[PDB]
Amino acid sequence: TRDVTDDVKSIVRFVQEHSSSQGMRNIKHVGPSGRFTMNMLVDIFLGSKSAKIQSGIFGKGSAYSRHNAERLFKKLILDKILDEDLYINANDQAIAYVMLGNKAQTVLNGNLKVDFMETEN
Repeated sequence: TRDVTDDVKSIVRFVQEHSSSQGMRNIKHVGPSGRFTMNMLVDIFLGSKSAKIQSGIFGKGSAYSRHNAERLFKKLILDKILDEDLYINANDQAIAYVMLGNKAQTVLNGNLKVDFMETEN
């Protein structure tokens, strides 16, 4: 039903912004520790107040039910727009964190439109 292209474009723009300090000579890289879990991305999006970041896309998710906002990211991974790798921390825990998939650049070029099915329950 509902077309979510502009939202995904911004989610993608956003995820990539928090990957480096783009600009100054040393384009130094973030993560794995500074990368987001899907859940932290949901929280941020749904302008939660446990959100790690509270700028960029913080407001944007306010018309989505948590359940849906979830399903949207699940989709964005599936669709290879966003992807997720594992990180192992010092206490030997495996944490799945998000990053762009080979499809992210596509959506940023108007070339893919993203549509979403709003689910109840």
